Amino acid sequence: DVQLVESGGGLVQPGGSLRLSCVASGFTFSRVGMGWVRQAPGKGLEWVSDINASGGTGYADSVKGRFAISRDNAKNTLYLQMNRLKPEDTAVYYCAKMMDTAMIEAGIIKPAGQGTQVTVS
Repeated sequence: DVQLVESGGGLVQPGGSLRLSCVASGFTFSRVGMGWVRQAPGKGLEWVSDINASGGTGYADSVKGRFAISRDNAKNTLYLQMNRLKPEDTAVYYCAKMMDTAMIEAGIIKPAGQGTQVTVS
């Protein structure tokens, strides 16, 4: 099977915390740069965070210092630790290969997975 499968969303209060996961299947995970994007109501898809195969990371300006991306290669799993959550973070979050993120933002392709919903209210 070839899939990206997100879980871990939920409904938290402002200031709260969630950890999202994505389990990847169908390819050698450790050598691929992975990331997260999100889609807020009425908006397009937008980058959240990247982690390259070497463990270098990047974050959208609006989440820096609050979110932390990590990966467990032995479990084919990507994580996004969300702390200090804000109402503006409400969105469906999706996992992607890093090389797919710009095409997803542009609407050229869609996320592979069904995503997971985060509501901050």
